Amino acid sequence: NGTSNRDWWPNQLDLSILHRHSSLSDPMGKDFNYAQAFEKLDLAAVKRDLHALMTTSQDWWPADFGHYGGLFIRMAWHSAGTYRTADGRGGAGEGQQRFAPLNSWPDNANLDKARRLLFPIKQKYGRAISWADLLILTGNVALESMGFKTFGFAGGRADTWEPEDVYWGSEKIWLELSGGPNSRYSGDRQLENPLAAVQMGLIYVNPEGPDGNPDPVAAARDIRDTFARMAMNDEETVALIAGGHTFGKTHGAGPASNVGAEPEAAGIEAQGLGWKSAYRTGKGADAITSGLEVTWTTTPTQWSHNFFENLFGYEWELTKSPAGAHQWVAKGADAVIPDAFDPSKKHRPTMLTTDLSLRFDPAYEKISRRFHENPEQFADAFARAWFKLTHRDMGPRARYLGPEVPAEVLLWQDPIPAVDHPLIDAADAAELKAKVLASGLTVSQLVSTAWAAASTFRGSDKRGGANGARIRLAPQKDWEANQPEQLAAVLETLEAIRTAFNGAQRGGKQVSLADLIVLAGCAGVEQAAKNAGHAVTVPFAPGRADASQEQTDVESMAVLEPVADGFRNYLKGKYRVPAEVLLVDKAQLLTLSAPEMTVLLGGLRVLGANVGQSRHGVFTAREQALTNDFFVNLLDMGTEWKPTAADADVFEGRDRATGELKWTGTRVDLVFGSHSQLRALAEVYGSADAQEKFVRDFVAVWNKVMNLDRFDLA
Amino acid sequence: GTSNRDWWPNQLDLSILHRHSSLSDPMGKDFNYAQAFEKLDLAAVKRDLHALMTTSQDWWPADFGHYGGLFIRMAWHSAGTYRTADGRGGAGEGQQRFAPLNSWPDNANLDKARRLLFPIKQKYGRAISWADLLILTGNVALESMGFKTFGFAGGRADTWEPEDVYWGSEKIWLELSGGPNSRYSGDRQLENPLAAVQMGLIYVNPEGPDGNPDPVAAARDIRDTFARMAMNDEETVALIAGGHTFGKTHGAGPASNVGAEPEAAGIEAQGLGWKSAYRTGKGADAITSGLEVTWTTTPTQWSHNFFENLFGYEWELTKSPAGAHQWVAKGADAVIPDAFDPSKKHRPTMLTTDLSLRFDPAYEKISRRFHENPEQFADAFARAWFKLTHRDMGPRARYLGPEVPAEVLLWQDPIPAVDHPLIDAADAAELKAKVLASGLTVSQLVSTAWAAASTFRGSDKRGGANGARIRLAPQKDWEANQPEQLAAVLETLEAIRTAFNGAQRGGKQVSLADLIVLAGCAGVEQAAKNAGHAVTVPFAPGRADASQEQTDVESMAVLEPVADGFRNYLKGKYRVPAEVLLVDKAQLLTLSAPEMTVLLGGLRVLGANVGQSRHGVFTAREQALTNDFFVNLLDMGTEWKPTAADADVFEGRDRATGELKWTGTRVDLVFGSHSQLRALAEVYGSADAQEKFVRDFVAVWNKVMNLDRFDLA
Ligand code: HEM
Ligand code: HEM
Ligand SMILES: NNC(=O)c1ccncc1
Ligand SMILES: [Cl-]
Ligand SMILES: [Cl-]
Ligand code: NA
Ligand code: NA
Repeated sequence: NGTSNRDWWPNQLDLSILHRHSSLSDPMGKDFNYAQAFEKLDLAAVKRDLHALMTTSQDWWPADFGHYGGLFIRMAWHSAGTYRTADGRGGAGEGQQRFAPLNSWPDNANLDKARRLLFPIKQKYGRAISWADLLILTGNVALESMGFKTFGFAGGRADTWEPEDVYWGSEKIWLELSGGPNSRYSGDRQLENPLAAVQMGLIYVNPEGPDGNPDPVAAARDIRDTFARMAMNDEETVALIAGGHTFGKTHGAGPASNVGAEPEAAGIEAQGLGWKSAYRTGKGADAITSGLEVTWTTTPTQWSHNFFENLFGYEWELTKSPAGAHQWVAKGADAVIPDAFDPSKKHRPTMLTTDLSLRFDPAYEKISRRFHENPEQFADAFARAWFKLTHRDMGPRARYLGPEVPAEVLLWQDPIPAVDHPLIDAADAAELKAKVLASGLTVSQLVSTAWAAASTFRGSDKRGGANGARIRLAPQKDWEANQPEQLAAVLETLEAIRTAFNGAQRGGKQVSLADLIVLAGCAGVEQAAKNAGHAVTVPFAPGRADASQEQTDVESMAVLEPVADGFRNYLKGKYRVPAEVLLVDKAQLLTLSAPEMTVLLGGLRVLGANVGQSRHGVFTAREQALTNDFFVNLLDMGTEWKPTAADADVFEGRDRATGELKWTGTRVDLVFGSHSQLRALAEVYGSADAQEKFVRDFVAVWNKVMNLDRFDLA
Repeated sequence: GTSNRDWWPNQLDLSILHRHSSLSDPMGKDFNYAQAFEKLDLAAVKRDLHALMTTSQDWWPADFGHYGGLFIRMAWHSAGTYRTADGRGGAGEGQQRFAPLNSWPDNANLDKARRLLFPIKQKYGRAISWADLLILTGNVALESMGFKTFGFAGGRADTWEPEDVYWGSEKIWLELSGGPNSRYSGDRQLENPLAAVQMGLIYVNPEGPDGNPDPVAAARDIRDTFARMAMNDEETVALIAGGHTFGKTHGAGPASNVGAEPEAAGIEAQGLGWKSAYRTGKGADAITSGLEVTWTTTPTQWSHNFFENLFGYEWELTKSPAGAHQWVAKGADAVIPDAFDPSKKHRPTMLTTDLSLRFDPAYEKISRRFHENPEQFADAFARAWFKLTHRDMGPRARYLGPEVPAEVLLWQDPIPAVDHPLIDAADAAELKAKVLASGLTVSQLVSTAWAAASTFRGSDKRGGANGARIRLAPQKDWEANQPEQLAAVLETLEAIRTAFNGAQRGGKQVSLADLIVLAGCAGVEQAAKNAGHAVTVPFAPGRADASQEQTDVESMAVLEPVADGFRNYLKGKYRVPAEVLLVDKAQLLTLSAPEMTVLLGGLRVLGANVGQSRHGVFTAREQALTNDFFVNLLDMGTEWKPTAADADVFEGRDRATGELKWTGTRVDLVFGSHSQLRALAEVYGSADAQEKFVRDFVAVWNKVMNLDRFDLA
């Protein structure tokens, strides 16, 4: 009820997304290092306790079949299942299921119970196992307990301490069907990027069918699209759904109107739980979670091949659960499926609409039949897919901790070869920077190429960055933002330098192209500082390696293309989201604060890093010199700015007294003179005492970006 | 995009505790603004500001060729958002340059005033904060026009994001009272903590209450709002008449000409707003308030013409060119200069709220005294201007520069100078042992030191343990302080003090303020020992004891804790939920969410609750410093339900037997409910956390004890 700045100005940009996750909200000390904690955990001990928990039923949420394994597999699947390849946001890697909004999503109903069941284990091991690792490890132990051998497990997901700022959609009603005022669909059922779910508060798709219509073929279209938006192909998708639905059951014993407030809405006495139900005992046999009432197999607590036997072995009739939801029952079947609580009851086989998709979509049916005929193929596929699902956002294999990490390198990990030769030392770095500057490559070309290589990193899923030298490979070499023709010329010169240096060495010392691109960028920044009269050495850390084309999945790389990069004043097309919002989004992915974003952008503009050598925001008469000119000129009140008649998103800056044109700029350039918080930062850097501070802060942020993916040095 | 606040609009907001991280600050971690300021050539800055006064810019031409009135309004408004209820607002953080205050309707065209000052800010850089520059500029404006100010102190460090302040619940700018989110109830009772009559005003409406042009009624709103800003009748009259000696209002055409406020304006406006389509949009055509008044015959020179005109004319109700109600002198000649045309003159004019100074009977007495004795007027105005502009700066030890007034003012809650050697580490150890041998308990010691130190609030830097004001009126008799228990503790400590000071040589002595804090430190050490942990709690001497004569009792009243969740105390029944009031108190204390959480769970097991209430005392070893609050709060074997007698008190029963185990309030149980607070509770309730909990508790306790220690900056 107190009115806030977001109430008064709801379309203004939000910078607090860049300053979340401060050391203020973190209870652990500054020096806490979770990897080091984890590495001394007795992982086998934790696994024993998790095995014991499986069948330790608690009366406040009694275990179906006497075994929590299905509930825990669903919990871990949902932890990972929020992931979107568009921006890398979501996934299991930050344990965000325990914070709002995900703790209270309708699709996460009763997973508050699942997490609560794990607190005694959490408490016993304390800081040595994060919630984020614990949720995945529990799902793995559930599978092992029920007879499925997993492909492996890595720890190293540090806990976080507040909610992430993620765009989950614009709907203001949970579960709203398509076509409303804030619809996430347009056109021929085109889901808006970056979303990867069909309704607000769902993980991927609606189990009754698209917008509730129980058509398995149409549902399969939604399955395919959302799963692809979560990095899964058809084979992985079938394996995951059929694999998962080998276990456990759904819950829909009575009408959904019996279920009360989600956790964030519940009373303080609920002590963090939600969805309290007035139906009968509210739990156990009477539980209501989705509103469906399906049990897939004849042994829901044991790995089996019964899913596909049932799917293909019966014909299916449409029916309704006790809550009124659409679901399917096997025609003419006997009552062969066990009841979760009463040994004297058995049930006919049942399926969701979206399970039927696996049989009635023609591409899925071929895979399903293969898995039915070849169950060893199904098991192997499901094990690989479960590992990928649960590790997709963990980043390079260098982050993976503990004794159960799979040795097999997987293409989806964007793998980087091991380095098996001496690295360049400081004298060698100095020799190579001189050679780069004697080649004729310009500051603009050197800065632009390193920026292009390093700025693909995003902290949301720890993909991208300059390691691997993938800028030389498809598809990065051909991205428009990367200036393919310019890039090719710089890479040819750098590869000739490299060849010359490597051919002159002894021992096995060599420099990778990945390291040379970054070092060359560093030489450009040093040259730019010299051009401005400043003596600056830029730090450089060797050790990057070059990945091959065959180690580079081109379709998976596509999502890393910068379609909006304000740091290079680039926008690939016209978007509904304003460019300055896209700039803050990119800064968040790069892990930048607002001051770092500000310094970086103003430096890049005067170094010539704009795509196409655009003059928009180039507020200097000494381009390729590292100065604070961007800020001093942007803040000059002798210039008046107006949008152009040709293009409302480009602005002309004229002398206020004469009308003479002095500059042009975009929304990304001018926001720094408009937003009250951004302008306060620009004033610091545009003050007469600030040139050396600007240069030193620029070098620090430049080095930060160059090192974002260097978990080999963590 | 839909946010958590959208889905759950009533859920508690912890992000207010985590502002001002080193993430959002452009200056290095090691920047110290006092060190930069102390080397500023303040005289040179003032010479540049003096020259700016009469250097008109054509994008916002100077009225009368002089920006001094604009800048005095700018500085008044920077200071004028201050509220004594919570200390929030004021000029001390330079928040006029951030949302929402940069876009309040009462701050219209002060974007232009701040813009005029950027060349000077640019020249001097980090050596002068925006916060200090806005105030300095108002002083130089006054001095340039012939008024002697009382002084100036630097030291307001800049901030880098908006403050989270409750300004009201209205959703429309300037909404008149009586709407669905009215800030008035009863017989025109303004809701605490608010200190303005309408959302987006500084104090009152210049046309009269809700627009009704009755000076007598307006005076009641003036008196109420200004008292809520720490000003009495003399100060109020001096300030309004002082201010309105200078400059003019702006209302040349209809207000529908004036476009979006700065936070709403297009990107091309480059941080300015209120662009006007009326004629030239500026200068002679300017529209700010919509009133068109010029008070004196010399708007660029200090005078006593405000009161000569107020009392020398009778007044007629009239309307400005924008349609606002205002007053014009009956029968008068055209003696007031025009701001741009030297061939035009105007009749004297006044606002409804100016006329309050004559038609309220108490104001009229003061106004007539100042009219007859303009030297009294000048002195009252200079003192009130200093107070206004420094009220949120904190102890005088924060005051920087060569123009600091030597006079000590009662409103500063002054602390006497220390003129003797301080106790050393071995002395402190001796005194801690003497305190523990006296028979004072852990609960008594912790509760007394908490009581003394936790009056601090970082909003205006008032309060804290320095001064030993806990022994004086009114603190000694506040209910939350447990007056009879407190008196017993204080008598025991004063006997220890007397014994130790009587045994010394060389003039060494310990103040009661330091011994209160040290005794609390001994209690926390003892509690740790009771748990099996040997720890030393840090302690820094150098507090002094203030006298009763040096303590304004009425000004102290706003520091009374009516809600202190750290002592499970709520003085009465409020509309705002107790958990929200806990977060508000944590923000005032400058605590993060982790610090709040540790501190509360420790206080509960040390016996710090008012009245020895058992609510939240989730331990069987009270007075031992353990993490038992968290381990017991998180025990899923306990089921919690509100009591039938009181919905805000909960019983914790064994889930299997029904046996009563504990009771708690909303402040206790929020740590088990709120998803971010429960995550913190889980860290401190884990089996590996004993050592960490003790360490973190001692660190936040020491932070609280030192909040007012600017003598150690
Ligand atoms: C098209 C994709 C999917 C849909 C629409 C879907 C739908 C559902 C629904 C409606 C439930 C019932 C929740 C309740 O009422 O308790 C559920 C349960 C479950 N799902 Fe899925 N699912 C999908 C994919 C997955 C995947 C990929 C996994 C894991 C690999 C998985 C594993 C499980 C398990 C184990 C259960 C049983 C939970 C219990 O025993 O408590 N599902 N699924
Ligand atoms: C009851 C309290 C007060 C009310 C209702 C009030 C009202 C106003 C209004 C409506 C304006 C015209 C804004 C514009 O259209 O440009 C203004 C101007 C001004 N006020 Fe006040 N005021 C109050 C107190 C003060 C105080 C305490 C001071 C300072 C000590 C101050 C100093 C000024 C000055 C110098 C101007 C002239 C600005 C210029 O020349 O641009 N006022 N006042
Ligand atoms: N929403 N979460 C992210 O965007 C992110 C998380 C961690 N580092 C960079 C970005
Ligand atoms: Cl996320
Ligand atoms: Cl404030
Ligand atoms: Na992610
Ligand atoms: Na304040």
